[PDB]
Amino acid sequence: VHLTRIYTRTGDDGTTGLSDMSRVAKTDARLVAYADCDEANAAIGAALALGHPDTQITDVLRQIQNDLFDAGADLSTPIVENPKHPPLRIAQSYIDRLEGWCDAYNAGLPALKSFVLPGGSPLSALLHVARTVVRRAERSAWAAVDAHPEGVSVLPAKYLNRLSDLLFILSRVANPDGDVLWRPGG
Amino acid sequence: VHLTRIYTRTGDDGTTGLSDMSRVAKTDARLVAYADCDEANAAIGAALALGHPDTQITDVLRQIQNDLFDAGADLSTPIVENPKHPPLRIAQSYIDRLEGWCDAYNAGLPALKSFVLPGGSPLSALLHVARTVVRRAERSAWAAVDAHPEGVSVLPAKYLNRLSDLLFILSRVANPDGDVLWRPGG
Amino acid sequence: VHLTRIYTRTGDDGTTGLSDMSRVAKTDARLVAYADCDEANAAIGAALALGHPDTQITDVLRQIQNDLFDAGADLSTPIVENPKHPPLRIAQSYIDRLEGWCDAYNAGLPALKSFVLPGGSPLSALLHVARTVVRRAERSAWAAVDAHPEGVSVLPAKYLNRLSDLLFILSRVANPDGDVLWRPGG
Ligand code: B12
Ligand code: B12
Ligand code: B12
Ligand SMILES: [K+]
Ligand SMILES: [K+]
Ligand SMILES: [K+]
Ligand SMILES: [Mg+2]
Ligand SMILES: [Mg+2]
Ligand SMILES: [Mg+2]
Repeated sequence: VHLTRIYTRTGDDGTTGLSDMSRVAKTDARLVAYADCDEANAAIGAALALGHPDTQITDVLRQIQNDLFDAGADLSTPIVENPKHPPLRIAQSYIDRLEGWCDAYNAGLPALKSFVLPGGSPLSALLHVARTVVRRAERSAWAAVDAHPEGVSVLPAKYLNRLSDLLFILSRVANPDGDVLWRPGG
Repeated sequence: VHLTRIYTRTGDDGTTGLSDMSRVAKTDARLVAYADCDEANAAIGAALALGHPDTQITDVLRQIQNDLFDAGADLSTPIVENPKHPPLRIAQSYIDRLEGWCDAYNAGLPALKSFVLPGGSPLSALLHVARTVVRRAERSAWAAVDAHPEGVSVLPAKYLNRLSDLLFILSRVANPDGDVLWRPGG
Repeated sequence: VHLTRIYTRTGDDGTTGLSDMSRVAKTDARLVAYADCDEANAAIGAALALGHPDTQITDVLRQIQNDLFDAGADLSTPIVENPKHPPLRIAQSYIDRLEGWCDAYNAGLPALKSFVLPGGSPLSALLHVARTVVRRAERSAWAAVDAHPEGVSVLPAKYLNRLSDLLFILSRVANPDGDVLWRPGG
């Protein structure tokens, strides 16, 4: 990856390049998926810069941001038989880590009997924004799997699935005074 | 609604559950609609947490957040003849309330002869973000009606239609010094 | 453009109006494109209001916000043979200006050998959010071109293409102490 002049104009005809340099329409399901990972990465960035999380939560979120570029590398690289060089791929390893974090940060929390109205601390509010963008990215990743059941891995979608659960847990940790809950029809 | 362990892994195959436990693809038009309501709810949360609205506007926004979970409940519950239990549904009631708020908060504002360039106060800017996310949720709700003209109600989309108008009005109330306007081609 | 009562209820059946008053479904590709320009405009607004840019960047972003309504006017107005009045259209001039800003703001920056983890200053983070929303708007504009290769211009998409490159450059200028970089698989 070399970011130099940034604008190359090779996308001005509505096509763009996968990581193997093959050309796709800018509406291609695969591009949509890793573009949505990028949008999710930016949403986490806003939680970091405007929410001012403590060091431990900062460290978790920075690792997730790095994971999301691993997922984008995966989604942008077609799966091929016997590649010349090993591609970067999401592994179950990644999802186990998210689950370990889910359990650790959920341990100190009481169960909820309704949904949370997002808000409270700036950090909590921004983690809810990130949560919903990640969930949008997950849907796009499943759509890429549908379009390419052999060429696209399911593990990016699985990673994004578990990640939005972690972001919900972290949004609660970021409101130590408690959340306001939904009153159905009230 | 019980939120306990959060991650269940039952969505790791790209399917999820409606409120009646029936299974749908994670690209299903109905899921997209109430997921986008969730995304809109988070955007309002950001306006509350980073925009610091006064008490009365805070009360309006918290009621809208509650309404949006009512709309998500509606969209996630297929309409059936003679249900066992009365489902939670959006009613005209809800939209009449949004209209009453539109009229009250628009009363003190002069007419505009161009579009507003979003900005100014943090609250105004965040309300514009929420406004555009709500409009995206509205389009998804109409797409859900198209895919299920008998099983999905139109009132969620109608609520979202009127809601983005209210958020525009409130975004102006949140810039008492006035907004910067579009200069076509300038 | 006259903004008065705001809510008219003429969109309550899932249809809306183009600039020529012709009726389209609220899922129409053209509407999605200029609605996404609106969402991008709001994201820039948040960067202005919460990011506190200096005078030079403020002036650039306000011009871009104005451009995006020019782009929305273009996308909302079908191209016709010999129209009665000259329509507002994006022109190459707009993109040349974006390129001039890319070159000027990128001149003092070192090349990058990896991707940036969005974060740092609020301004940098919010410019990354805007960057990814603009890229989503670009995809929608290409989708509108595909649906209407004669009735929709390519210049809006081209403008949005170059614009996300500028927002990336400005996001780096807004982190003068440097960005955190992606470590593949680390
Ligand atoms: C897909 C892609 C992205 C996607 C997804 C990338 C991701 N990882 O999430 C996203 C949306 C993030 C994107 C964004 C941008 N991009 Co981009 N991107 C591309 C692209 C096509 C692939 C880059 C990539 O991810 N390579 C990573 C891997 C897949 O490739 P590789 O380095 O060869 O690694 C291989 C092996 O060595 C192995 N591997 C490598 N490391 C490791 C580690 C381990 C552990 C393992 C097991 C394997 C392994 O895996 C790979 C298999 O081939 C490149 C073009 C290119 N071919 O470089 C453009 C490219 C780098 N992007 C570009 C640009 C400008 C950008 C943006 C600035 C666009 C914008 N305005 O927003 C942003 C920057 C984002 C940021 N925050 O920094 C330009 C740079 C142009 C220039 N000269 O300046 C390029 C060249 C595209 C172009 N227009 O020509 N992009
Ligand atoms: C659709 C859905 C959502 C949607 C829409 C929900 C909405 N209301 O907007 C959204 C996207 C918001 C969502 C998000 C989340 N969800 Co959810 N959700 C579901 C689901 C399928 C339905 C929940 C619901 O809305 N119930 C409301 C109504 C429909 O339920 P009900 O009380 O039975 O209503 C009946 C009657 O009592 C009557 N009624 C009740 N009250 C009233 C009032 C009035 C006036 C009337 C007239 C009638 C009435 O109406 C119904 C009759 O048909 C459940 C699974 C399930 N089957 O319960 C998961 C579920 C609760 N969600 C789950 C989770 C994990 C989450 C998230 C944390 C996911 C994430 N990481 O983001 C977030 C949390 C959101 C938040 N801010 O708190 C999990 C919890 C797992 C666990 N044990 O911890 C579940 C169980 C799904 C699963 N994975 O198995 N979810
Ligand atoms: C498409 C559109 C939008 C789109 C795109 C607009 C854009 N420019 O980006 C977007 C999404 C931004 C939108 C947003 C909103 N909209 Co609107 N919009 C419309 C619409 C259809 C067109 C308005 C427009 O852009 N006119 C600009 C040009 C295309 O039209 P024109 O003035 O006739 O200009 C012509 C010529 O003179 C020439 N021209 C004009 N100037 C110049 C300059 C140069 C240099 C050149 C070369 C040519 C040129 O070009 C045109 C060719 O015919 C109108 C309905 C209508 N038909 O008027 C509603 C309308 C103005 N919108 C409306 C509303 C309510 C809104 C929102 C508040 C919705 C919401 N709740 O978010 C927001 C406000 C946004 C904001 N930040 O201020 C309502 C207002 C209702 C009322 N009485 O109050 C209307 C009337 C729609 C309706 N519901 O009936 N809208
Ligand atoms: K580029
Ligand atoms: K879950
Ligand atoms: K309206
Ligand atoms: Mg899930
Ligand atoms: Mg409307
Ligand atoms: Mg490009």
